[PDB]
Amino acid sequence: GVEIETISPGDGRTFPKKGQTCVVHYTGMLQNGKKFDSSRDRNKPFKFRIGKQEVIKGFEEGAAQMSLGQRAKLTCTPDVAYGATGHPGVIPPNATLIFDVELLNLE
Ligand SMILES: CO[C@H]1C[C@@H]2CC[C@@H](C)[C@@](O)(O2)C(=O)C(=O)N2CCCC[C@H]2C(=O)O[C@H]([C@H](C)C[C@@H]2CC[C@@H](O)[C@H](OC)C2)CC(=O)[C@H](C)/C=C(\C)[C@@H](O)[C@@H](OC)C(=O)[C@H](C)C[C@H](C)/C=C/C=C/C=C/1C
Repeated sequence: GVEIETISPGDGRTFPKKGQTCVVHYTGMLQNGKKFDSSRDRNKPFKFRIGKQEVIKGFEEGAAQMSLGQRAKLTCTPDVAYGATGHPGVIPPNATLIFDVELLNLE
């Protein structure tokens, strides 16, 4: 599943609600591998709708349990990421992914 290790605490009370749009900054990295993406490196926050299955389960489940302003390291096992299939040319099969995520705003 997804494990959370807080980097910076949030307000501890404002969590993503159904339908809301999460505004996040993230950096993705293969466990014991290379970084493959960074919204911070291109200075451009990433947005996605909660509960609309727009992003892998682990990323959404991680964000869903974070409060406004919180930043955390998410460790996602393959079953809540890209599984046995992986992501063509970027994420190999059975890859555990590490995501440094910061919940910047809720829209
Ligand atoms: C160049 O950058 C890519 C993102 C890259 C691709 C490669 C991966 C390593 C990665 O580097 O992101 C990455 O770090 C990553 O794994 N991410 C992105 C951050 C959130 C977590 C994860 C993810 O779920 O990606 C996503 C993963 C790859 C695919 C999804 C996984 C969950 C599953 O339920 C979905 O349906 C099967 C598909 C990519 C996204 O976050 C983008 C935003 C979303 C989608 C494509 C789908 O939700 C789609 O559904 C039709 C939509 O509703 C969108 C809005 C429609 C419009 C036209 C498409 C825009 C495409 C934008 C693509 C972007 C910015």
